[PDB]
Amino acid sequence: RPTFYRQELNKTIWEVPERYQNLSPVGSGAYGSVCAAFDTKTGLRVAVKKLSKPFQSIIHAKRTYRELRLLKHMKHENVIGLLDVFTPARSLEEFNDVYLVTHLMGADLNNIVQKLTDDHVQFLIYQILRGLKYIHSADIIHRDLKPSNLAVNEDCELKILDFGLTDDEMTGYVATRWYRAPEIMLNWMHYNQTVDIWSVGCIMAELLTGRTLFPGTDHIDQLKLILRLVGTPGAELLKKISSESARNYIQSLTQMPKMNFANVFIGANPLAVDLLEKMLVLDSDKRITAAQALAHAYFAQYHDPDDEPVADPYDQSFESRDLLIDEWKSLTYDEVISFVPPP
Ligand SMILES: Fc1ccccc1Oc1ccc2c(-c3ccccc3Cl)[nH]nc2c1
Repeated sequence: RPTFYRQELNKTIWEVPERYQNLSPVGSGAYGSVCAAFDTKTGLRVAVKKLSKPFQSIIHAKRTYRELRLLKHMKHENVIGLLDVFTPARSLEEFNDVYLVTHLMGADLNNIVQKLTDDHVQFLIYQILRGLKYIHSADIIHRDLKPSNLAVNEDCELKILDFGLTDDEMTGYVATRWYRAPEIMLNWMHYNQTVDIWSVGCIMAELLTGRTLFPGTDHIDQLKLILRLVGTPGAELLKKISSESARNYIQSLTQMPKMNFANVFIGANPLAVDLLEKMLVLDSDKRITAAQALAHAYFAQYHDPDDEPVADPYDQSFESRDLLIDEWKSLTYDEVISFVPPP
């Protein structure tokens, strides 16, 4: 057990091992209770997240467990993983705080991008897909990929944040919804991991043009923006919309053909255009996968199939489990105590 020291920061008492020095709040509120710090043990600038009231309810205790499990599994250059996890508690009895440690990045993709060069788009999208291939290989879905949870350092090296984890914040003219695949935005069906490929398409388009692809003013306005670009669904896809209510609304819409992406993305690399066409497909069954996308000619200067690793299997059976607060807490505690730092 290291020696811990106390400090008041984000209106709360942070108790961290001595190795972590110069703690300073970052993005006040945006990422939660997060401090930047210097890790004297590794020489890395780190981000430390203190979990807010982790075992307050069953739902909170389970998502604390969920976040720790997810962060513990991810070991990839392009995915946020866990450098360290600690609690000041000496036993399960006094266990009530969880601190997570990962790399400190420079900024997010939002406050860095306006229309980029094709070479920068290539590199940035390649890294997203490299990390996504890894995530998807573990049968994990990100679900909420957007520029604000893609973090970049000064070398343009990229890591994905917030993978696998309210109605009001999805309402209106909001970036929280602009990158969502239509089938998840309107709950058409049980969705696959290519909801994340849709998001990549939206992100890639924005890097290339400097403009939000589908900046809808609400769910419906956004759907119309989407269907204008990609066309209205045919009979084949309509069958796959198990939501009879959602299916019925779609059929009320005036049919529209898919637009010419070369006339939408004027001046862009024809290989970029082709890839966008394969990512931004209405039917999720027919979207390109991350592994397929990495082999696309657009990424010829970066692609290396021996340097695009996959993940170990990820047991998420706990998701189907109904446990008590103290049971989720004990499982969380086991995971903290059993943590082994990377080499
Ligand atoms: F603090 C964290 C610990 C473990 C997992 C995730 C955590 O959340 C963040 C939140 C923001 C982070 C940043 C960051 C730092 C400055 C500007 C933007 C960003 Cl995304 N670098 N690393 C981060 C990690």
